[PDB]
Amino acid sequence: MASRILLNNGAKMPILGLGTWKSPPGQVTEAVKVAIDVGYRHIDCAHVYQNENEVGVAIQEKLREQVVKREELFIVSKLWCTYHEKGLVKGACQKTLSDLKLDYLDLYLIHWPTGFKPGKEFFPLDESGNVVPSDTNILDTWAAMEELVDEGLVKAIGISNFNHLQVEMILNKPGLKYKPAVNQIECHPYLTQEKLIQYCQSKGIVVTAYSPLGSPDRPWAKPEDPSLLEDPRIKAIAAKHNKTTAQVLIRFPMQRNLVVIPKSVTPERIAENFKVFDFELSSQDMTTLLSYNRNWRVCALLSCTSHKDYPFHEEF
Ligand SMILES: NC(=O)c1ccc[n+]([C@@H]2O[C@H](COP(=O)([O-])OP(=O)(O)OC[C@H]3O[C@@H](n4cnc5c(N)ncnc54)[C@H](OP(=O)(O)O)[C@@H]3O)[C@@H](O)[C@H]2O)c1
Repeated sequence: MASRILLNNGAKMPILGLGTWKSPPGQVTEAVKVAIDVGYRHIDCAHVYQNENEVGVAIQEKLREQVVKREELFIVSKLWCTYHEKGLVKGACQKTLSDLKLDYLDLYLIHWPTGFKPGKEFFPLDESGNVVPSDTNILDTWAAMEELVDEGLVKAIGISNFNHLQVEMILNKPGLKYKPAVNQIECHPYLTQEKLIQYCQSKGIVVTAYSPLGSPDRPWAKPEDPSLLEDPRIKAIAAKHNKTTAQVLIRFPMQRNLVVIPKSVTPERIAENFKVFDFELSSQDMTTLLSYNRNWRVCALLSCTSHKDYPFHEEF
């Protein structure tokens, strides 16, 4: 297992990164500092997480401390849905760059294919629960993303939560200048994503797996929901290999040629989670973990199920 995967922009991306959704602003600076100290070189961020300033304090201190050089870090952020119009993309990117203390991103993703009405609220509502859409489509927002590459603000651009028809729409765009480098999607043993992974990889698009541990701290968790970290079949595979359940859940996507971005703010788990380059799951283990698919999603964007570009009606 090599540490980096080659992207279609010619750059290499670390296959293990640190997630930051739900990392409290008063804890995420130390989380990122610890992560860089123990070997992480990839941080996954987003404006909608409301903690980029604090992530940036950590990055900037480790660069100032010469723990790491900027060229060795791979920092990812995401354009939120209320910024899909052409005239707002650059300012959104630049706000994220300012917050993160950076003069470029390694990768900037369209966070969801659904555009929302611009304004202060991240989920604008009409009077009844519905999300108020934007009329700007995925292809004009993609052109605005391409402009960021050509202005030097981002090294690579990509997409997140796009279904295969939507990836295809991008790939078929008239006048396409840059293909997406990455599609970041939910992926774990309960949502194994064979069809969409197969499609993206066949096109040279790298897939990043989010919520690899099943997001036990997701806000809408219900007790009845399945739980990867407590699944006795996964605990048995981990015991066989003398690893933790989380380590198995992180190694699983790595062996599918995916990038994976487990989140923690706990120093011991941050270090734990990185110690996954030292064992291998068998093919039998991999097929066994794949067999647990339940099409179960952490992130179903439930307020947006009537949006024209809602991604999860489609089989994949
Ligand atoms: N593109 C998108 O739309 C999107 C959507 C969702 C997620 N993401 C990205 O993917 C990242 C990861 O997904 P996620 O945050 O949903 O969840 P996750 O990484 O599946 O799980 C995070 C949860 O697992 C706990 N945890 C971490 N390591 C552990 C270990 N070794 N043992 C036991 N528990 C452990 C964390 O607790 P502590 O933090 O308290 O240690 C936290 O409660 C996000 O943070 C974000 O960067 C992107």
